[PDB]
Amino acid sequence: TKQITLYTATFSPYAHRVRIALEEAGAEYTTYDVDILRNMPDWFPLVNPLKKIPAMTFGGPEVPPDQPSPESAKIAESLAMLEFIADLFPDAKLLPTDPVLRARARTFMALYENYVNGQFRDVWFLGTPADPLLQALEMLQGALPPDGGFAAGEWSIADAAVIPFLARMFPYLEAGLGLYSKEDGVKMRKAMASERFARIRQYVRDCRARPSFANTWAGDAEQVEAAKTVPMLRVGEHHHH
Amino acid sequence: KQITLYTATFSPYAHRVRIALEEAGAEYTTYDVDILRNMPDWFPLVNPLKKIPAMTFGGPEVPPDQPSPESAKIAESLAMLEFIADLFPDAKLLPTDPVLRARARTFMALYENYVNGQFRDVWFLGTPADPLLQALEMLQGALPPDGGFAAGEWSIADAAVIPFLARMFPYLEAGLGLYSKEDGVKMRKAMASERFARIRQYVRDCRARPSFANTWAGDAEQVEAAKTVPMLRVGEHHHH
Ligand SMILES: [Ca+2]
Ligand SMILES: [Ru+3]
Repeated sequence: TKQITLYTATFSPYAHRVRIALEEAGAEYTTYDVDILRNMPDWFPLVNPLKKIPAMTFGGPEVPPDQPSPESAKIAESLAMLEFIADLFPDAKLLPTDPVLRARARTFMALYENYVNGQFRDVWFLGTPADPLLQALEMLQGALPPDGGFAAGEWSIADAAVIPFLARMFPYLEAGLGLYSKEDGVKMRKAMASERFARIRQYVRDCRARPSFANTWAGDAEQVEAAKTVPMLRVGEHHHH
Repeated sequence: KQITLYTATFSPYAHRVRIALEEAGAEYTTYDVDILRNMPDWFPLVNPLKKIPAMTFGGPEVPPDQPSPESAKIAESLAMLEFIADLFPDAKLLPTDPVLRARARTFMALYENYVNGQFRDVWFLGTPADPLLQALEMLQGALPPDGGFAAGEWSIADAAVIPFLARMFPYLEAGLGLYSKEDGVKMRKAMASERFARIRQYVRDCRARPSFANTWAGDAEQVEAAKTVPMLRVGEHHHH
């Protein structure tokens, strides 16, 4: 019955991970928006000294989110939060019970974190070449079960970890958001619509169809608008190679 | 079910998993792979990513250089750590309390997300050491200040991190890595200063456990194995 408060921002795929998991858990929780990139509140380092979103408080006396209590546990890092929610709500089966299937989930999260996430960041924020991102996405696609289903078969926190980024890619590309070149925008849009990426399109549709996604997504147009507020997405700048 | 870990002495990522297997009291086989200079043509059958460590689980007992298509192939060292914890619950490789478990997962993410890349920049590119020392101070601050491991009791979080911290000191003393002598001196002084007393206690506490002693070749031996790593460019240093 200990309280959960998630500090969030609409643009953030990392916060989105945790909202998805909390929905799948059936948890009671509070969200509180934080303008982390333009106007961080003076109290925010009390809930996350790293000064990043998401931040989570757990337990302690019930207080307004902008008056955080010293008594609540302060939990940082979205993948730690995903495992925490699985630990708190074992009856929700947010991970498999079989160790090998659980490892498929953990491996999928590590493949995304270690080989895809940095490519999304670099292509979008630095305009680095798109081909290494497409290669890493093909690798990640290859880890999915071939016939359908989610990363570990049944839905798990591995799918909460990955869908926020994949689901943003398609509308961001269509809206021309990102510092990559025109040439690489075309390349990416064609690749992601090609037979090469049919399996990951099915995966994105299957994850997006769940209520946990519908109830935590502002809508494509609204997410695009939130992304336009991000200082690092400098409108009118592109990098070419 | 059998466990085989494909390993290499120089590798801190493989080292993570050896430590956890020792703490679990698991029965397992290790098999060295010259992954950076002479990868066997069968190795992509155990890990298509072509990285160490690799792990097979179950299947028929076969020699490690003839892996079975029937064994489960597990990739990524942190996934292996959580796997071992799931396989050996009586070994208590994670806390049982959710908040203490989250401390362990957070500590692992802090290392992966903030510290490892700084070690890579400094050792492989010779970029300035100050951001690395800053990141190490942050990680140090996540430890319980008065003593203990990352989550209190020992856990896989400490398996995840000690291979990298333990290599830092003898690599610095050997001058191995692309950083300049000037930054080498600076790092050695900083890591001996009261600024970093807490992380020195942490390294001592982790190194003192049998799981470290039994998976460490010795400082001089580990330095010699690291000199075989192409990206450490033995004899080479970048300046300013
Ligand atoms: Ca496959
Ligand atoms: Ru390496």
